[PDB]
Amino acid sequence: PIHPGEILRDEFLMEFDISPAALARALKVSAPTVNDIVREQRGISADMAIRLGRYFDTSAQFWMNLQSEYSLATAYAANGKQIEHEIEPLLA
Amino acid sequence: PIHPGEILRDEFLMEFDISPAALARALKVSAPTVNDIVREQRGISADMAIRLGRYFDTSAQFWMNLQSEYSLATAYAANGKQIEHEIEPLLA
DNA sequence: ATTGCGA
DNA sequence: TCGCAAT
Repeated sequence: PIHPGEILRDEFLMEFDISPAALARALKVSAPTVNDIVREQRGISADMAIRLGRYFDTSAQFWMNLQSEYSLATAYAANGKQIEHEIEPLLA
Repeated sequence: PIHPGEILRDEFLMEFDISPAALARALKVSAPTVNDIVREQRGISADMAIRLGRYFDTSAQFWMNLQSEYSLATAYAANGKQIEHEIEPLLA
């Protein structure tokens, strides 16, 4: 599962030689907001998805999808088996 | 923009004649968790997406995508214009 | 209790 | 590291 911050850092920040601090100024958010994303310690909010799409000329939903897929896989790795053990599917 | 609780309510609960309280029991979550979703006052978490997919024999990512699309449109409706005013796209 | 956010 | 606000 790929944290969206890895794409942000590798596909955009490094590609265009833009620092997290420089990006935060262009996005009108605080430096720790971008830095925490790039360190893969914060997920991408809906607000951040719009800002990143707008600044980098990408789909906003592209960022939403990276996050939701990562969130789903991370939740599943943590609790998938327990959920499957306690919930019997309606087909039965 | 459709809150995922509307789909849950109309496509599943009413379709199978299952109450929010009965659904919460099958999902092993508290009744306000399901009720707040159906009243469109709470979004779908990654955990709930897994439980709903498991119980109703659907994709988990189906519920994740309903939520992410709703979250993005709601954020855009609130703040899209402000963001676009304050962020100049990197092109130029 | 956890997450996103700014200071 | 910390408090504030939303979830």
